[PDB]
Order: sequence, then structure tokens, then C-alpha cells
Amino acid sequence: AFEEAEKNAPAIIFIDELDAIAPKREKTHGEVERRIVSQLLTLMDGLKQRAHVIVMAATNRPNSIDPALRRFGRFDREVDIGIPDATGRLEILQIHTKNMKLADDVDLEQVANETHGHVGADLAALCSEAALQAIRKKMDLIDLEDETIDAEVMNSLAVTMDDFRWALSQSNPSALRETVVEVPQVTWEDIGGLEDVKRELQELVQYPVEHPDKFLKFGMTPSKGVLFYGPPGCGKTLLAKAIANECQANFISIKGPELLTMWFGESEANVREIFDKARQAAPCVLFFDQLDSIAKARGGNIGDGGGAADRVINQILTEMDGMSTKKNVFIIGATNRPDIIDPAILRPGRLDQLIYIPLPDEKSRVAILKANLRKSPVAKDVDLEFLAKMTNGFSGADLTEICQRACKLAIRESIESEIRRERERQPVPEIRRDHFEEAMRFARRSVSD
Amino acid sequence: LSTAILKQKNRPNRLIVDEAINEDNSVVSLSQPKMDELQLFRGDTVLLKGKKRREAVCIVLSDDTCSDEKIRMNRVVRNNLRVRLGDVISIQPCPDVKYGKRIHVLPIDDTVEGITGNLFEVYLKPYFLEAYRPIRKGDIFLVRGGMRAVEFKVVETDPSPYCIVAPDTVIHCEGEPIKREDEEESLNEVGYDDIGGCRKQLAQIKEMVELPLRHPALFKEIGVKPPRGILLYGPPGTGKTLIARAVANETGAFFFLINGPEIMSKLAGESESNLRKAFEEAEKNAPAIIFIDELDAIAPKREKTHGEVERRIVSQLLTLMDGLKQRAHVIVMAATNRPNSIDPALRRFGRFDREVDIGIPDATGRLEILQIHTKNMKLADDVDLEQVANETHGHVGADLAALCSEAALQAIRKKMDLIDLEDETIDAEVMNSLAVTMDDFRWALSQSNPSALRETVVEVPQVTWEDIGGLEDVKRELQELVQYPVEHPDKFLKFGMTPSKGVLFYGPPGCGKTLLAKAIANECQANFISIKGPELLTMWFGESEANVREIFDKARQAAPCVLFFDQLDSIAKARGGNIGDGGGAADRVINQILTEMDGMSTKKNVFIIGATNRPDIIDPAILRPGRLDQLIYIPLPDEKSRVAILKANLRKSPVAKDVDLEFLAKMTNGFSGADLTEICQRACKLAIRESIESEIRRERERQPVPEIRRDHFEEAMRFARRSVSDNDIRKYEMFAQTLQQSRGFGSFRFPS
Amino acid sequence: EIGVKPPRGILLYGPPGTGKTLIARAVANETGAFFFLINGPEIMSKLAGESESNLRKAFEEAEKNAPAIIFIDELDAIAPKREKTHGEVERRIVSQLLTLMDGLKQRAHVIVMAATNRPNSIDPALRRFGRFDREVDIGIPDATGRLEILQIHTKNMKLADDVDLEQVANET
Ligand SMILES: Nc1ncnc2c1ncn2[C@@H]1O[C@H](COP(=O)(O)OP(=O)(O)OP(=O)(O)O)[C@@H](O)[C@H]1O
Ligand SMILES: Nc1ncnc2c1ncn2[C@@H]1O[C@H](COP(=O)(O)OP(=O)(O)OP(=O)(O)O)[C@@H](O)[C@H]1O
Ligand SMILES: Nc1ncnc2c1ncn2[C@@H]1O[C@H](COP(=O)(O)OP(=O)(O)OP(=O)(O)O)[C@@H](O)[C@H]1O
Ligand SMILES: Nc1ncnc2c1ncn2[C@@H]1O[C@H](COP(=O)(O)OP(=O)(O)OP(=O)(O)O)[C@@H](O)[C@H]1O
Ligand SMILES: [Mg+2]
Ligand SMILES: [Mg+2]
Ligand SMILES: [Mg+2]
Ligand SMILES: [Mg+2]
Repeated sequence: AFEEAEKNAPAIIFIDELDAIAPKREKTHGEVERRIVSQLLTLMDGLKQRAHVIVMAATNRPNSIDPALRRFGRFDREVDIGIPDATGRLEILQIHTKNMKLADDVDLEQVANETHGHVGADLAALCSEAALQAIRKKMDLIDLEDETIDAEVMNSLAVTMDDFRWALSQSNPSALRETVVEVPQVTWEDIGGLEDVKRELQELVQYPVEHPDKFLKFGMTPSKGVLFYGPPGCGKTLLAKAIANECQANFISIKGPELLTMWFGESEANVREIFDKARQAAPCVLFFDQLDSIAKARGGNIGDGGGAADRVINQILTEMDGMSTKKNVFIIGATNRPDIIDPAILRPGRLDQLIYIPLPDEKSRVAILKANLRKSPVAKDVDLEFLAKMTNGFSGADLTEICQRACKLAIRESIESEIRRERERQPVPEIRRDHFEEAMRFARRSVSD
Repeated sequence: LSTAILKQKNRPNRLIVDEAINEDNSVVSLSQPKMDELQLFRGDTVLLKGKKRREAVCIVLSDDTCSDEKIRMNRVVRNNLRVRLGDVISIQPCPDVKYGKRIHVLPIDDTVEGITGNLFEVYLKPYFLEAYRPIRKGDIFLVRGGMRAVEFKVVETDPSPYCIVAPDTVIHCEGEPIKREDEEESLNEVGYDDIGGCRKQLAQIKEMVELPLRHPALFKEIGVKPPRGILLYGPPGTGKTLIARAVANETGAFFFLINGPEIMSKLAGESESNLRKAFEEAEKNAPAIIFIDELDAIAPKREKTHGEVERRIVSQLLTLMDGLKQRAHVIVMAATNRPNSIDPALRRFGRFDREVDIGIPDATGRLEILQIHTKNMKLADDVDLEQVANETHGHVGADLAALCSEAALQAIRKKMDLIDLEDETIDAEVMNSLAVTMDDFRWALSQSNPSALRETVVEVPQVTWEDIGGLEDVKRELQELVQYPVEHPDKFLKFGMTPSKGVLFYGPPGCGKTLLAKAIANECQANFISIKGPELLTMWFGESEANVREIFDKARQAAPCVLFFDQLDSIAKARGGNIGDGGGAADRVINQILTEMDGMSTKKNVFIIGATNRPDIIDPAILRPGRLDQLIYIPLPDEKSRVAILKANLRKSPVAKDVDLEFLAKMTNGFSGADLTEICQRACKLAIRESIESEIRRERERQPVPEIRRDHFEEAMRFARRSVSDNDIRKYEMFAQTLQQSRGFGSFRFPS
Repeated sequence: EIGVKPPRGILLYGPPGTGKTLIARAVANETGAFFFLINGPEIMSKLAGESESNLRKAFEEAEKNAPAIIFIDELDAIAPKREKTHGEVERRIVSQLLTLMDGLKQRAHVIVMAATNRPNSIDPALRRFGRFDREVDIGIPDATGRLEILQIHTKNMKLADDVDLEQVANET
């Protein structure tokens, strides 16, 4: 290959999947592959004396390339083809959609603004999905079993803005495809109270991406860490769900102990790759549920057991320091046992902001009771103010289970009435005060003082 | 929209296939109004559409009996078209129909057995003499005569594929007979109809594969490239390979099959060569479909893989699917059980852009699967498939097939008295009498169990709700808990509230918690997974949480499922109090459970039940509503409950009438249920001892106790003791009192 | 006539010594079907792609002669869980077995029998209906069962009159 490159000059050599042919020599366990890596190094050295031949390589994994290949004189210039920003996404959309039969109503700038982490292949996926939806709209008139299509239907073919809206609802970045979970539909008015915390979260998620200019003007680097700590059942995971559904920033939701693996070094590799795929999709929100599972007080693991927990937390602190300020990755940690958390992760620069989710107050309890019953037919005689008054120490989960007990009693009564009517053959339009009274009789406080 | 591709839209041409009273193999009869709509004259040649890329040509006729929406057809044409009665087929005139220059026909191997006369002379020569019968390749027509009627199949038609039989046309029976097994296999080819459930998934598959080949003009007009890659992922037995067979059987494109490990070869660089040859062969035939079965075998993560050959194969696949040279009209499909094991680079838009999730069917889905499976089987009138669909809770479709096979096997078993293994043949009367009945399906349902739960299955001592005494409110509450979200979901939707899905039983030892669990496991209509507390824990790092996650995943797959933790305080304890425990492995397990019961993932229909002797040490976060919503206290029985317990233990045992259970219940105060059972068992033992001594005395004399009496109970009572002391009672009552005082009021009344 | 395909998979599990291989031998000698024996570890080889080839040739030879019975003794050695195993050759041999038992091309008349001491080590996909139709449990014999075993064993040997196999069955 290098000979044929030399014979015909000037020439370009393209090596696709470089990490496939050139892994680390010390990692490789095969003689032939080590010989091949050495051959590549020698051929770069020979290329140095070559006049008109330039080699270009592409790799998904920059790290897997042998560090000697990254040394000066061999692949001297490295170009990082990062994810596009909003203007770049608009340019890609305009280039792709030159041949397509776009309608007049569609404007590409909105579509560019909507997408966050798409890398240019996801945009093509979005365009194809929208075209497929447009074709689906015409499949009532024309059937698949049919052999020919009328020319009028063919002229009817066009992509509207409804199609791009459908595709944007369906779309998802390829990197996040590995780690996606079905999150229940939760909106900001579903959460009762905590208005200050809602506004703070909206600010901290929206300001650095929307207006970095103010932060650079005042010389303040924005805080990229939040810690949620409070009693059980107060709404940390609920706020995470709301941020996932509503906010326009990618969400990576992870349980705590899911990173850990018995093999040596796998847990650190998982931490590195999760932070990596968080960077690739910025602006992204990385939510650590049950943070005390991973970050515990150092030295206990070394004292008893393998001790890999200490190396995991060291790796997490390293990756937290590594990410740049300009990059939009916001890290949220939720915990209901804040005391066992390693103080190193609370040190300034990492999880700077600490938000305490308090046990709800009277107005908070009123808001919670209103929010829970918004979708349920409830009699006007039901007084939520009295329920908030009586439940002084109840948390949000307790109020929810009170309402669920009322609903279950209503269901039971309806089933009894239905069985009575069926038996005589061979009621409850809404939850009343009786159901709430019985549910309150079954109520109990989840969190002690 | 999504299901629009599946709908037939009631096009006028499609007509209901109907039995033809007098039509022959090569003619069809239609109503006069339909022909007037179709402008089809009598005796005209038409082309008939069929399933699985099957077509045949027949002479249209006029029939008065035939309906407007129906077409009267012979069994021969249905066999040619692979269409059952009632299927809709389009009828169109054959264009440029020509007389057959020469036709070659081959009879079936089974029929030619026992035919002394020549097949051509006895059958072919008179039938094809002035027949003027249009035929097509692959058509099998039955010919009468001889000792057995011989089916004849025209393998070759000149001109292909449409021709007219003429007397001057040459007919010959030369050649190997057509194998009966081959014809049966051609009959049993699955299509899109054999797939049950997952209508949206089937629609998406058809949009990916069927639509571009049928109508490339649509995509060219809209100017986009249709998706080229499909990944089918789901738990085993849901039907990914069945969809692959359906696509292979009824598509016009070239189908090339790659099985995962089959690529590997001993020589260096031979696996990459195998992949390249496969893709090159697909590209040679232009519109092609490549199905890579068991993709996770040959596409692991490149970071995780330690072998150079495997990583080189993955990179070869990546460059084949996307590179400098793009595929020219080649569709690539893959089916994997473990979608996450695939390398992330393959899951990009270029290569595997559409991932179609074949999931566990719901009740209507498995009813549809059952109808598809049993349309071929012989069934009686008493069999009701709605019941069988409602009972089978977590079955995926392979399990429903297992249920059908078990019912058929039982039906055959019922006739072992008549049938003989030694005899070489069986009577035809028995064959007529043999049919699957509802009792066979009931027995199969008794045996049946989901394949996912085969590993976590345990024999249960077969308790029933009547064996438990007392605890009536707890019984009714558990029955409501399991039954309401399953049998009455529309009520919850109307009230717009999700059910509570957690219960904790705590109380003194021997009071009836594991007994309630056994009753639920035996009776209720929900799958049961039973977990001993410390069974999940493992010495390896990170493995314990893996076991917890796997068990919760199994519970989610087989929903509605009940998950029972026999000793919850072993696995869920207050965090941070363990000096050793590895590297806080117990705390990590507790965190994993906390995340699984209530986390980001949407709630499914899984009920967690836990039992504990010491509810104080259990982590406070576990007891929060949303995880173990309802705490139920199983107290020491009072007098009425003690009467009920004594009656429930003694219902099978023959006891004398003079025994007064009310007096026993009155005297025994503070006795747990286990204590009363021990009293009954001791009385039984004393009776057995008395019987043994009487028998020994009788045997000695040669060379009693029909029922348990009051003296045995008196001895058993003098041996009796109280198992649970007053300190234990006090501490349980203290936990209950803490909860009651936390309530803030025994009674709550709204103001007037 | 009944309209279903007969079951084509069997798994025999039980503690060591119960008689799984004895049942395999009895079925092999008593049936008019081509019997092929596969031992678990006998399949695997150092070279890449040779163990899968051994499985393919075994199933191909079974396909050529019909009806056939394949007995994979110590299946737990050849088919561990793909989640747990780290080595690639084990995962690929499990996948090859899966695709051979039930794939796009289905075995028409091959019946696969397998004996394993520990059934839970088997890959959960193999325990599915299509692959291993049902699992037969060869358990510890009862008193009457062990008396029958004693009578079968002792018919060949010479036995004096005083021997009482009833009591010998009672004591064990
Ligand atoms: N402020 C609130 N408004 C509405 N619902 C609430 C509120 N607080 C709690 N809930 C209800 O309780 C649950 C929220 O619990 P969540 O998962 O947010 O708690 P958490 O703070 O993460 O606690 P844990 O320590 O138990 O994990 C939901 O079922 C929700 O309906
Ligand atoms: N939707 C369905 N309708 C009818 N039968 C079905 C359906 N899905 C599966 N089956 C039955 O299950 C078997 C096909 O299962 P299949 O081979 O497709 O599973 P799979 O998803 O490939 O599993 P594995 O993970 O083991 O590869 C056949 O017996 C078929 O009758
Ligand atoms: N209410 C009851 N009715 C009938 N039998 C009962 C009752 N309560 C206990 N028993 C008897 O108790 C025995 C089993 O006790 P069980 O398994 O219910 O105890 P447990 O509460 O789970 O205790 P442990 O603390 O030991 O786990 C059986 O013999 C059963 O008959
Ligand atoms: N049911 C039985 N009836 C008669 N003899 C038996 C029976 N079970 C076992 N044996 C005797 O015990 C011997 C050992 O049994 P066998 O080789 O079948 O064990 P196994 O269960 O297959 O063991 P492994 O764990 O090694 O696979 C047999 O050769 C036979 O002599
Ligand atoms: Mg939470
Ligand atoms: Mg499969
Ligand atoms: Mg118990
Ligand atoms: Mg053996």
C-alpha cells in the first residue's frame, strides 16, 4: 500500500478504523499484531522522507491508539471533530434538505434549536423518520398491496412541520441510546411547593447554555454540581424526573451500584465511559441516584474487602476535575444519608451547590394535595386545608398514599355495588369525605423526628 | 398511521375465498354483479394473488350462489395459493396469456405408491386432453382415478410462468417424484399472519422491508434513503427468529442468513473474509436482506473484548455497514437477546438505525397468539381461548406453544387404553375420536410455567385460604391488592391513580406471615418469586447488586408478579452500621433495592411483599410509602382467632366430638398459632403411640384408636408452652404504638 | 393427526448417581434411531472456530440420518450462562448451540437429550421451550424404588436363600 502511494504522487493514504490495525503494543498478546504496529511506526518514519504522500487516519477511540503513534513526527497534527453547535446543526439541516420536498411552513432554525446532542447522523435519522411519517399520512389513499400509485398522491408528497415535530418527539442521540430509561411523564406543576428549588434548577440548567457571555463578562465560572439531601419521600427523584421530561438538556439517569464489576479495572472503565458519553452529548445532566452507594467515607473499603470502592471514587473525582468549564455537563446527586458521603466530593469545585429538600410545610402540603388530585374527580365538599392542618409531619409520599388509599376505598365500593347489581340481575362518581377519613385513619408518618 | 400499512382498507378487488361446489381444479366462479364491476367476461383467464408469493391462474366462471364479496374456489387452488377459507385475495386478468408449448409435471411420491398403471396414461393423458386449463409453476392439482388419486405438480411451464394446456402440448411424467415431506414443508411456511401480538412492531418491520421494495418511487419522490438496518431485541421466546422466517418466506428480495458463531474460522483473517464474502454476495443480487442471528455473539464491545480476532471482526462489520463505499440497496437485520452487549458504534444511524423491541405480549396479544396456534390444531366445542389467554400471565409465545403441545400430549395420553405401542398401526375410529378438549387445556395450565421463571421456581406446600385461621381483614386486603390492578385497571384509570404495590408483614414469630405468603403463592392470579434473604449475596465485588437487579428484572418480565422476601431484615438493614461487610457490600445492596423499588424507571405491575421478625432494624428508606406502602402487623391471635386456628388445623384430622375447642382456645392465652399447631401435633403423636402399643399387644396375643380423644389433648396440653414472651410482645406493641402516635389521631373527622 | 409437533428436547437433572447416563444408554439401545454421543468437554479445542465446527458437524451428522437422538452428557460444562462467562469461546459455543437447536432452519426429526447435575448453570435461553422442551427430574429412589433397583442388580449374581432384599432396602 505504501509503495503504491509512493509510485503515484502526490497521494493520500486513508486508514479507516486505525485502532483496529494499531492497538497498544503492551496490551497486544499476538506476535503478528505487534509486528504490524511496529511496521506502521516504521512506515511513518519512512513517510517522513517521502515528499508528496500524506497519511490521514480516522478512529472512534483516540485513546486506544498506541501512544507512540501519537508522538511527534508520526501523526503530528490531530483534529478533534467535535459535536456541532446550534449553527452547525442548522447548516447540516440545510445541506441535507436541499433535495427533499420541504413545504413552505417548515423553518430549519427551530429544528436546529430543538436538538441538543445530535452529531449529524442523528439529524439524518430525523429527516428520514419525518419523510417516513409523511409517507404514512398518504397510506390511507394508497395501499402497499397496490402495484401502482396515482400521480396526484405523488404530487401530494411533501414534508410539513408536523412531520419534523413527530420526528423530534421520536428522536434521540445515538450516544444516549446505550443508556435510556422510560421516565414517567412528570411536569413542574405536578410537584407541589419547592418553588424556590424549581426556579434555582431552571436557572442553573438554562443560564450557562443560554447566556455564557454574562458569566465570562463577570469572570465567574458557573457551578456544575448540585447535591440533593433530605428526608425520604420529599421529592429529589421527582425533581430529577421533572428535569428529564421538561428541561431541554440531555439526561443520563443511573443507579448507584450499577457501575461496579468484579473484574479488575472494569468499574473505573465504566465510570470513564459514562462521563465520556456525558461529554459527547453536552448540554447533558448526569444524575446520580443514591449517591451514598458510590461515594462513601474513604479507607473503609481498603480496611475490609477488595478496596475497589476507593479507586472508583478516586476515578470519579478525577473525571469531575477533568471536564472543562466551557463544556455543559451538570452533575446532580441525590441522597437521603448525606452524612456518609465522602467530603472530597463536596469540596469546592465539585458538587458546589447543596440544596436541602425540606419536609413540606402547610402551604407545601396544600400544593401537594392539589397536585395529586388534579386528574381525579373529587367532591367539592372535600377540604384540603384541613388535611394539610392535621398532617403536621407528613412527607409528600405519605400524602400521596393517603390519596391512594382513598382511591382504593372508592374502587372497592364501586366493585361491591357492581356485584350487588349483577347478583340481583341474575354509584361513586367521585371520592367522598368518607374515603379520605378512612384513609387518614390508616395514615402514619414515614419520617421520625 | 403506524398501523396503516397493516390495514387492507377494504379494496374492492380482494374477495372472500369460498368453497366451490362444482368448480374443477383450474376454474373459479364469481357472482354476476362482481364481474359487472370487474368487467370480467365468462371463460376469461385471470391471475389470482396469494400468500407467501404464491400465484395461480384459473378460468373465471359465473355462479349464482357465489356472493358479491366472495369467490368460490376448489381446494386445489387454495393449496396452490396457500390460502385458507375466508382469506381475501385480489383477482386480475392475466395479461398476454399464451398457450403452453410444453409442460412438465411430476407426481407426488406417496400417491405413485401402489399405482400399477402408468401415471401419464391413467391420469395425465385423459385429464390434459382438450382440458384448456391454465396452470402456473408450483401448482398441485388432484387427479381422480385408480386405486388412489394421484396429485400432479407442474414443475416447469413453457412459456414461464403462464401457459395453457393444449392437446398438442407435450405431457410427460418423467423425473423423480415430488416428495410428500417437501410439499408439506412448502405448505407450512410462516407469513406475516403467523406472527401474533406486536402489531406495531410488525408494521414497522413491514415499513422497513416491504415498502421500499414495493414502491421505491415514493422514496425517490420524497428524496430520502429508507432505513437499511433493523435490530430486533427482546427476551427469549418472543418471536424475533419467527419474524425473520416470515420475512425470508414472503419477500421478493434475496435473503442471506448469517448465524453468529458460524463466521469464525481457524485461519487468520478468514472470519473477516467470510463476512466480506457474505456482503459481496448480497450486493451481487442487488435488493437483498441479510439476517445476522445471534448478533451479540460476533459484535461485542471493542473496549471489553480482549481478543484481537474478535475486535478485528467487529471493526470489519463496522466498515462493511458504513464506509467509503456505501451499501447498494441491501437491508441488514439482526436479532439479539442482549442489546446492550452490542458495540455502540453499530447502534448508530448509519448501521443499525431502527431498533424494534419485541416485547412480552399483553392478554389480548397472547389470545391472538393462541388463535394463530390453534387454528391448525383439532379443537372441541368446549375449548374457550379467552380463559386460557387470561390465565397465562407472563407467557411470551414460546410458552404458549409449550402449553398447546402439553394439552395435545395429554389428549393423546387419554387414549392409551385403546392405542398400543406394540401394534404397528392405530384404528381410524380412535383418530376421529381424538381431539383436544378443555380439560386437556386445564391440565396444561396446571403444569404450565413461564420459561423466564424456570430458575426461580420452588415447590410450595399447597396452602389454601381456608387453612389460615383468623386474619380475615388481612386476607381480604391481600386479595384486593393482587386482584384490583389486574382485573380492574379501568377503574384506576377513571380515578386516575396508580395502585400501591408494597406490603410488609411484621409480628411475633409463628403468627402467620409465611403462611399468608404460601396462600398467595398457591391461589392468587399472579406469578410468584420467593427469595430467602441472604440468598442474593455473593463474595465477588459488585455481584450482589447484579443478583438483585437480575431478580427485579425477572419480576418485571413476568408481570403481574409477586416478589416475596422471607426475611427482609437480613438484606435491608440500616445503612452505615457495618464495620466489615466487605467494602460496604450490604449498604450497596440496600441502595440497589432502594433504587429498584422506587427510582427513575416507570412503575410496572410488580408487588413486593416482605416479612420480618424485627422491623426496627430495617432501613427507614425501605419503609417509605412507594416502597412497601402498607405495613401490616400480624399480632398474636385472640380468642376467636384461636378457635379458628384450632378448627383449621383439625379439619382433616378425625377428632372426637367430646373435644371442646372453645375451652382450649380460652385456656391458651398468648399462644401463637405455631403453639396451637404443636398442641394438635402432640395429641396426634400420643394417639399414634397408643395405636402402636395396641397393635403390639394384639401381635403378642396372637403368637383401637379410631379418632383422637380428650385424654390425648390433656397430655398434649400439659406438655404445652408459650413460645413468645411478654418482652417480645411489648417491643412489637412499641413499634405499633410509635406508628399510631405518628398518625396523630386515632380518628379523623372533617368539619361540618 | 392431532396437529402439533412432538416434543424434541429433554433435560435430565438430578444428584450424581441417580441413573441419568443409564437412562441414556437404555434409550440408545432400545430405540431404532441413530444415536450420537457428545461429551461436554470433548467438543472444545484451542483453535478459534473449531469447537463450533465440532458442534456443527455433530448436528449435521444427526440431520443426515433420521430419526436421530443426540445426547450431550455434562451439558453444564459446555453451556454456561453468557452473562457470567468472560471468555469469548464459551459464549460463542453457547450461541452456536442455541442456533443449532432452534434457528431459522429447524431440525425436522432430531431429538436432543442432555444430562446435567446442576440445571441452573444452563443458559436461560436453552431452557426455553424450543430448545429443551421439558426437564425430567431423576430423583433419589424411595424405599420401594431402591428395592426394585436391588432386585434388578441382584438377578445376575448368585444369591443364597437367606438373603432378604426387603430388609436390605429398608436399611439403606
Ligand atoms: N412535593 C411533592 N409533590 C408531589 N408529589 C410528591 C411530592 N413529594 C413526594 N411526592 C410523591 O412521593 C413520591 C416522590 O418520592 P421521591 O422518589 O421523589 O423521593 P426521594 O426524595 O428520592 O426519596 P427516597 O430517599 O425515598 O429515594 C412520588 O410518588 C410522588 O408522587
Ligand atoms: N408472535 C408469535 N406468534 C406465534 N408463535 C410465536 C410468536 N412468537 C414466538 N412464537 C413461537 O415461538 C417459537 C419461535 O421463537 P423464536 O425462535 O422466534 O425466539 P427468539 O426470540 O429467537 O428466541 P431466542 O432468544 O432463544 O433466540 C415458535 O415455536 C413459534 O411458534
Ligand atoms: N393463623 C394461623 N392459622 C393457621 N395456622 C397458623 C396460623 N398462624 C400460624 N400457623 C401455623 O404456624 C406454622 C407456620 O408459621 P408461619 O410460617 O406463619 O410463621 P412466621 O410468622 O413466618 O414466623 P417466623 O418468624 O418463624 O418466620 C404452621 O404450622 C401454621 O399452621
Ligand atoms: N435406577 C437405577 N437402576 C439400576 N441401576 C442403577 C440405577 N441408577 C443407577 N444405577 C447404577 O449406577 C450406575 C451409575 O449410574 P450413572 O452412570 O447413570 O450415573 P449418573 O447419574 O449419570 O452420574 P453422573 O453424575 O456421573 O452423570 C449405573 O451404571 C448402574 O449400574
Ligand atoms: Mg430517590
Ligand atoms: Mg432466535
Ligand atoms: Mg417465616
Ligand atoms: Mg453421566
